[PDB]
Amino acid sequence: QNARAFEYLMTRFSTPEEVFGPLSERLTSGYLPEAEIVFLDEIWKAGPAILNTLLTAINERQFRNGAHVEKIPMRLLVAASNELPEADSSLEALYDRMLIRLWLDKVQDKANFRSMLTSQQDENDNPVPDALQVTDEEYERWQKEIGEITLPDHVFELIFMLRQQLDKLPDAPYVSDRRWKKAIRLLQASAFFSGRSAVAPVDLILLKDCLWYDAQSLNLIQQQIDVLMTGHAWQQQG
Amino acid sequence: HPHLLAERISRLSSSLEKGLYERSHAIRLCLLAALSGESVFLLGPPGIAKSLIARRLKFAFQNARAFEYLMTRFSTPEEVFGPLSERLTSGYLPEAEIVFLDEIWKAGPAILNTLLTAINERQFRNGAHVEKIPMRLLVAASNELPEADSSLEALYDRMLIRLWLDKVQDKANFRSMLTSQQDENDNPVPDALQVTDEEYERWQKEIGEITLPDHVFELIFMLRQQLDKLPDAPYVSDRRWKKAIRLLQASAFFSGRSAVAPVDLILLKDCLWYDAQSLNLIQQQIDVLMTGHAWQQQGMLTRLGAIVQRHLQLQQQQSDKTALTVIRLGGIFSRRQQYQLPVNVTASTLTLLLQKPLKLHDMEVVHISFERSALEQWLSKGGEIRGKLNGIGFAQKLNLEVDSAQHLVVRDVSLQGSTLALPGSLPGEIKQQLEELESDWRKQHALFSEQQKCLFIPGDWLGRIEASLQDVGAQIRQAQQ
Ligand SMILES: Nc1ncnc2c1ncn2[C@@H]1O[C@H](COP(=O)(O)OP(=O)(O)O)[C@@H](O)[C@H]1O
Repeated sequence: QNARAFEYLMTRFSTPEEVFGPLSERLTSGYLPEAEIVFLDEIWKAGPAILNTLLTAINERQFRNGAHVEKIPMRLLVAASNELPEADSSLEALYDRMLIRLWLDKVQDKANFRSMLTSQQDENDNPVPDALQVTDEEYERWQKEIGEITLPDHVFELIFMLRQQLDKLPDAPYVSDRRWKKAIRLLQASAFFSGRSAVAPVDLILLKDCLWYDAQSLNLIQQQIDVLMTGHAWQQQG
Repeated sequence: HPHLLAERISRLSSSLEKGLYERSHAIRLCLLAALSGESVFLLGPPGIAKSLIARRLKFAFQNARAFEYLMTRFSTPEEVFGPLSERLTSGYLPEAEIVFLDEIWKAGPAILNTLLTAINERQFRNGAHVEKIPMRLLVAASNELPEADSSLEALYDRMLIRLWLDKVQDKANFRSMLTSQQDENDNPVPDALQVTDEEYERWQKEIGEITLPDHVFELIFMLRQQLDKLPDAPYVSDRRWKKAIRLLQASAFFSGRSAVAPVDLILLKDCLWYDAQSLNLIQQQIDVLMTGHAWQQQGMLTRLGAIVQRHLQLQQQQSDKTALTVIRLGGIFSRRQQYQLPVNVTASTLTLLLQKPLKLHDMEVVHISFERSALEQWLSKGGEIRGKLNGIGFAQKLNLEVDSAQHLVVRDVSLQGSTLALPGSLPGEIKQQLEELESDWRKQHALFSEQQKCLFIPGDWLGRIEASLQDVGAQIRQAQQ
């Protein structure tokens, strides 16, 4: 009911004044410090000062607005690109902090391409009804009830086992401790909006887009989880 | 008054630990360096809680500011110390207290040049006049190591504490860590445990007033000469030895002490090494020093040997009263058997006395000491005996055989006879000198049983110190039996 958009393209010669609003103390009228859902395309080529300001707006939800600081009501942070960053660069600090790594691709099915090729639905209207939109009061209350989800003993036996399996495989990517803590908030939120009070074992499917980092480790993460979900989840291989 | 200071620090570090498991060695080391004006370095993979410790120690004070910046390959000094108009340093580093600099091994050339003047002088140039920086804690984290021939080594050699963090390994400490409800942006430190600005300026002057005992200097100078003789040991500059004293004097200040304690030398395990190769060498030399010359472990070993030498000297003169005799079992059996003293020696290493001394291994000997759990091997399997001499050295090969009268005749290079015997089952001269050395062990043990409550000491080091003190005490109680 109170969301704003911000579609910006990061270039090799971009300046922080053209992103967070130019100063006069900074004219942040509809940009990022007061926005909710911002879009950043081609993030792997911005300036050095642009990436440094984005790290403080994630762990603290604040911004250095000259003298006094202020909070940022950022609810969703999305970023898209095409290529991959270097192996020894400063751009890996933001990639290791992002949770979900969606892997989109072009369409392949023929039945779903007929209506998609000739679609009359507008992409700038409001297809969401006014009765299905949440208010600002319900958002602040839901941020606290997610952490109250209990962790069953059977769920912990699969998280610790998957961590030890990737450590023994040399070709498996390294997963930091921050990724394991942030992934629980995603699984607990999935069972919260599904009519459950505890962490469901089926929620481990979403971990296929939170462990890999390149195209080489994409076929390894989706393979170990497929065996885990069809082996030790509901005691398949057991 | 000094005794109540150690209790206030123990309650301050307890609230800082809430939220970060298996990180007690990293928070306690940053708290002591912040109250003494020292730096700290962290190394490890990105994602092992390296930036939160810089934002957590600021809540333990009353006027602290945070500064989390990431140094890049194209970073400029104007974006770190504030742009100029004379420089707008509103909330950056010249007026901050605890700053955080991640990936410091890739900044610009002018960035590192300004960080060197803000450490030795605590100042920063600003066009014309200069000003002081109220910096209290300097932390820097990264991932890899710099080059061997580069300009980045000027800052690494100046940092004192080199923390070695790593990912979690324990399973019990990972359950509550995986699902933690503690916020990382609140104020878990109470208002009563936060020091003021007046108490900080007063503590910085009382650290230098800590006296240096004469026994403590014997351990620092010995460690410096030991690392110089080892080619694989890392080089330690003279600046590191001077800056390490401020860390040890600050540990005893917040622990209820007025002098430098020998137990404070444990913190030197993270202030000498520089890479992963020298990490296992520094922790090995200190472990031997703390269990050898700290509380006079080996110092009493060279003194107890002189008492045993004087005691065995008066016992070998009257060894003609009772000698050694091995049985000659036969009846219905082949070769006879050979053994040693029974319950008369209740130890794994028994001693033997000889009458006529000989020259074995181009040296004189007054008593032959064998192993109780190893002498039966040669006496049953046969071959060549392996025993030490004078209670020292390795198991040398001697020329021992069986005599017609069952006597351990130790032969040499001249085919000379030497019948071994046993000491008698305590003179007044030996007992008087033994009580003087035994009383010294109780004085050294009483010091460890009073200062072990230091919060800035890891728990795994107390197991090796207690095992080293009981080993010396178990040997001094053998001669008095
Ligand atoms: N070993 C750990 N134990 C507990 N919490 C951790 C650990 N590692 C990371 N975290 C949590 O992850 C969050 C972000 O950590 P971060 O600053 O990214 O670490 P780093 O600076 O090492 O990358 C912190 O709030 C911290 O609570």
